[PDB]
Amino acid sequence: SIIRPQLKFREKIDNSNTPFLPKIFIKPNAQKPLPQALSKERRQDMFAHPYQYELNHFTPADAVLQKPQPQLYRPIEETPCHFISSLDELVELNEKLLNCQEFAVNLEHHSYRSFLGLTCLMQISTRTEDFIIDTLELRSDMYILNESLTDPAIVKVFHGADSDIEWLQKDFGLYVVNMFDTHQAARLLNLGRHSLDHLLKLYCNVDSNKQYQLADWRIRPLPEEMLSYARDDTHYLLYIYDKMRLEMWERGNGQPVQLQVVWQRSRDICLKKFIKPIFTDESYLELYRKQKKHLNTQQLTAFQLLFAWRDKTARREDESYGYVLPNHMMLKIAEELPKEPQGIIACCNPVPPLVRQQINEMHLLIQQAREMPLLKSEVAA
Ligand SMILES: [Mg+2]
Ligand SMILES: [Y+3]
Repeated sequence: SIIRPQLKFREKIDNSNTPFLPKIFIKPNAQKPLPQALSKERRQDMFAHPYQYELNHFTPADAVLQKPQPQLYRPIEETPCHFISSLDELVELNEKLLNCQEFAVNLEHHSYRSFLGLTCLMQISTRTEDFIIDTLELRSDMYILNESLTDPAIVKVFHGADSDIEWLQKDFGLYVVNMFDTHQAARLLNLGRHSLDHLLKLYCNVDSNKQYQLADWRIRPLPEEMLSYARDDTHYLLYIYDKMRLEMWERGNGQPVQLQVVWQRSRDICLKKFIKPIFTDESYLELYRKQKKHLNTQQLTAFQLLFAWRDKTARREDESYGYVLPNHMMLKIAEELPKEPQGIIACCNPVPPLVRQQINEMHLLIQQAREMPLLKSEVAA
């Protein structure tokens, strides 16, 4: 099996019901100083977006708003691939990046065995090279990339950056200033589809594999197939960035009007803030109470207790709700109200390890449920 990478982390991941406190402690490329409260030394708002001002007052430079001369992507077999997993190498990559006019970025994430989710890999492409950054190994040093990610002079290209922005801050306190989302461009041009696959075919006649879109990216070592899959998400992003700007340029008859909307739309995505998830048992009964609420006092109580048991276990063990106890099972167990512990198991096909490990604790809960008084209209009906 794969050993949880969280165990080798320097700082225990916090997924309590406390609001999210940005991890950034140093603010490169700043215009508005970082609140003293966030300084590494002490460890004017605080839960506010660290680059709120910089982004609000951000606009792309005229250099990028002019007629684009699309630079073809470098042949894949002629492009060097670098694996970065040490501060030294990360620090050197940031230097190269600080001399680029633009570069591409993408993140591989994992959520099945993690409560909040975990960024596992970060891919970056320049006009000449592809980089694969191991963000499990470099989790605590990733903040350094802020120097180039929040450098308004450099354009960061993403394809559909909504999640990446939230992951970048939630995991490494990283933020982005001056971004161009090709996904946003594709929408603004009203293209057939808006996915990266379409853009890769439409612009580079490249076929995209997807065997790994849902793979387990915590795996180490990462097999060549997965590295190839990972570099393909950024290897062609810069060219597409150019070709899409040419299109907006040719549709604007020669005006940077459609270009600026993309930069504007994209900067709004960079202003999105991460917010810890908050689930309630009320919601997990919408599709249920709206079809057949057979749930009596005893059953509803069992569901409440189980819902709570799952939330606490998931947070404590840093696992996703699905790993701990998927809904359909939690709901079935609440329906059957199994008298014996083995009866709870009979409802799990298969049986999730944490449900077997905590079977007695769960049993005592269902037992409480079975002791609840039934209303008159429930004993008879
Ligand atoms: Mg992506
Ligand atoms: Y409730």
